[PDB]
Amino acid sequence: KEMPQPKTFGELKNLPLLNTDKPVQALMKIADELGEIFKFEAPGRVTRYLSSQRLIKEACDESRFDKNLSQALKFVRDFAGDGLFTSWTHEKNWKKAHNILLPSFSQQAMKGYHAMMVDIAVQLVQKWERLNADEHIEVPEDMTRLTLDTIGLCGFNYRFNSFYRDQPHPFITSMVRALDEAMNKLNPDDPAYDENKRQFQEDIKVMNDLVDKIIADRKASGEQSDDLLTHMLNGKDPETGEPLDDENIRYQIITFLIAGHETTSGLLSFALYFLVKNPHVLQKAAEEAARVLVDPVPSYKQVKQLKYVGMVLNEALRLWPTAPAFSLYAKEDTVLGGEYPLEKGDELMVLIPQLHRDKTIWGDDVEEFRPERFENPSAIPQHAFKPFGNGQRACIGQQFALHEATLVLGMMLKHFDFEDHTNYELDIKETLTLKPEGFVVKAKSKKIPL
Ligand code: HEM
Repeated sequence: KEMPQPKTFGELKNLPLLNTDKPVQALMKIADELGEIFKFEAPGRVTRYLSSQRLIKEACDESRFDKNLSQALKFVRDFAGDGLFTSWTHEKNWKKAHNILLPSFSQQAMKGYHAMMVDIAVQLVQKWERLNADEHIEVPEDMTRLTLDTIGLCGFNYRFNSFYRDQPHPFITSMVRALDEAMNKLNPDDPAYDENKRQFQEDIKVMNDLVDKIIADRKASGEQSDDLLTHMLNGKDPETGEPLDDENIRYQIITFLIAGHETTSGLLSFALYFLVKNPHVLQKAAEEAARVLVDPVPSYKQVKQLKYVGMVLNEALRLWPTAPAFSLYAKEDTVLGGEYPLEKGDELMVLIPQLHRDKTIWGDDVEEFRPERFENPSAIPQHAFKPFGNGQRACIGQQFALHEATLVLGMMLKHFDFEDHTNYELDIKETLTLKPEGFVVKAKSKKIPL
C-alpha cells in the first residue's frame, strides 16, 4: 500500500501544516485524519508517524528497529555526551553504563532512595503549609523544584536547595538554559547567534565543573552514600570487566537530571490537573492516601500500597505521556505491517499520546480520565501503553519516577485539599517534554503534622 501522507505544497512538502510551537498536538490531529501511519516530509527530511498498537508492536521488535537519535537528542548530546539517553545502542559506554546501572534503578533499589525522596517531599509539603491565606501554588514550577532536588540528592548526594531560592542554583540555571538552547536550535552560523554559542559553552562549563568536582571530592573521601554516584564509582560491567570512567560518570549525572526532571514534574502536574477536574477520582485517591499513610512520613512499604494513586498516575501518563515521542530506525530493509516497505535507515516516530488513544485497545471513551482502566495492569496488551519507551532503550528511571510520583502525590493528598481557583484551561507547552503551562491551584491544609 502507498503510505498515507498529508497534503504537500511543492518544495515545502508538509511543513506548512506544522507552523506551531505545539507540533505533537498538531500531529495528533493529523493522525485523527489519516490513521495509524502517515509519512511527514519537510525540506531535506522525512519520517513516518505511528499511532496504533498493531504497528508500534512491530516497530518495537529490536531485531528490526533500534533507537534513533532525533535532531533534538543530537543537540542535547552536546552537553549530555555519551550518557545513556543520548548514546547510540552500539556505543561502548551505552552498553557498559546500561549493565552497571540497571541494578541501581530496580524496584528493590528504590528502598535505598526512599529516605532522600521523603526529605525533599517534606520540604514541598512544608512550603505549602507555610503559605499565607490567599497565596497560590505554581504547580509545574514547584514540581520541578522537587524533582531536580530529588534527582540531585539521590543522584550525587548534592543539595540544590531549590526551596530556599528565587533564582535556582547556578547548575540548574545553566542546565535549563542549555536545554532551552538545544531545543531552540531545532542560519545558526549567523553572527546574531554568537551570544547563544558563547552562553551555551559557558553553561556546559558550569555543568561539567560542578559535577567533575563532586566526583573528585567523593573519590578522595571514600565516603559511601546511598546515591547513584557511589554505585557508579564501585560498579564494574560484567561483560568488559571495566568501570565507567569519570567523564562518563559526569555525563550520566547530567543525563539523569535532563531525562528525569521535567518528565516527572510534568506527570505530577498532569495528575493533579486531572484530579482537580475529576472530583470523584480525587476523593477516592485522597481516601486511599489517608487510609494507607498512617505514619508521620511514608514508609517504602506504604508507598507500595498506594494502588489507586498508582492508577491515577498511569492514567495521566496515558493521556499526556510527558516524553511524548521517540524515534527508531530500520536496521535493514523490511516491510512494516505487511503493507509498507521501508529501507535501511528509514526513520519511524512513535506518537505516544496517539497510541494511548487507540480505540481498538482502549474503547471508545479515550479522552475520559478513568484510573480504573489500570485496575489490572497485566491485562493491558503489551505495547499498548508505552510512556517509558521500549525494550533495552526504555527509560531506566521508570521505577524511580513512579516511586517519586506516588510518594509525592500521596503526601499531597494526605496533607491538603486542592482548589482549581482559576478554572484553569489546559494549555500544554511542548519542549523535550509536555507540561500544563500556567497550572495553578490553592491548597488548604488539613493540619496533619509531619
Ligand atoms: C514520568 C517520568 C519519565 C518519563 C515519562 C520518562 C520517559 C522516557 C522515555 C520515553 C525514554 C526513551 C527515550 C527514547 O527512546 O529516545 C526514556 C529514557 C531514559 N530515561 Fe526516562 N522518563 C521519566 C523519568 C526518568 C527519570 C526520573 C530518570 C532518571 C532518574 C530517567 C532517565 C532516563 C534515561 C537515562 C533514559 C535512557 C535509557 C537508555 O536509553 O539506556 N527518566 N525516558
